[PDB]
Amino acid sequence: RLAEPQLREENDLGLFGYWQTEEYQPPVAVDGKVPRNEFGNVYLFLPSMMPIGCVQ
Repeated sequence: RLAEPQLREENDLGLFGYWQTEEYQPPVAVDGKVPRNEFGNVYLFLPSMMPIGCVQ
């Protein structure tokens, strides 16, 4: 928004309701590789989000 003033008032954040979301499914490591997000990391806000077969 600072770089482009036209986007200052643009609503670029999307909000989803409860009915639009399903239960989270833990990932499973493949070929001994830890699953990664789009940034190449793993989100571990909760222990249930830990990949199956992986230990912290």
